[PDB]
Amino acid sequence: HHWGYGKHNGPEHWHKDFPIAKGERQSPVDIDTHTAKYDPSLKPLSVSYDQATSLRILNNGHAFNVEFDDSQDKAVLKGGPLDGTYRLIQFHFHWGSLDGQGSEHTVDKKKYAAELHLVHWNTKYGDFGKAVQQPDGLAVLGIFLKVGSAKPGLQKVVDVLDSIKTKGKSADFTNFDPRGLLPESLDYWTYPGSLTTPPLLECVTWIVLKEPISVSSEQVLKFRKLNFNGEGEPEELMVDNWRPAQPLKNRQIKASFK
Ligand SMILES: Cn1sc(=O)c2cc(S(N)(=O)=O)ccc21
Ligand SMILES: [Zn+2]
Repeated sequence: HHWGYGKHNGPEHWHKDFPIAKGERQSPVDIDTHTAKYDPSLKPLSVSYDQATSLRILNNGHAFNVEFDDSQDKAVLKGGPLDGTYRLIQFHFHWGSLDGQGSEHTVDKKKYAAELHLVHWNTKYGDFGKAVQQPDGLAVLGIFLKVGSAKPGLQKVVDVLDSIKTKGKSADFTNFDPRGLLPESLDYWTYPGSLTTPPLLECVTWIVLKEPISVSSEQVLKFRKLNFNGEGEPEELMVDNWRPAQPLKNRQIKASFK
């Protein structure tokens, strides 16, 4: 049947319906800190989330997304390795079934408990659907989560999970400020990649931050209580919704720090 993270439809099977799975700029990848090149011509990142407007939280069967109003330049990302402005459309996570796995990208082979992806699309393309047809159409900001102290800004997200337990369920989620999900430092690694789930479009400039955020065990735990399945179907916990690291190939991971 269709893709998932199961034994019979997981990442190793994706290439059959989506041949781009074995492409040249596939994500995620392993970030080798010692092999990454320090680039001083990289400008700092500019995250402007002060006018961010969250509208809804949804369980799409693969993860839960928090969508934002992208009808205007409310929550934008610019600078760094980017040209022009990028609108935040939505954010989601990738987590594991154990605290030692869940992230997609790895640092020196190290996996984190989960990984946050704040998806943005280039405004010079008018809409998201047009941006996913360009090599510089998207910019995803990736943040790692490690278990430790609880992250206050994440709790509002965690409390709403009960109402979007099964595939297809959604719920109003207004007034969520994405700024409480940012680590103190904006140091990052940048490289050209792609979406990590089908259709696996190589339209992404990946911006992975060096500094991870801490989330309590109890917070990550509630993520694992979500279901892949729709209501009325056999229960399949939403765990391990992460894709293995892919071959870097003819690519270079640049760093904005040394
Ligand atoms: C189908 N859509 S819409 C969107 O914003 C998005 C993002 C990613 S990710 N895990 O590579 O960021 C994967 C798929 C996807
Ligand atoms: Zn993702």
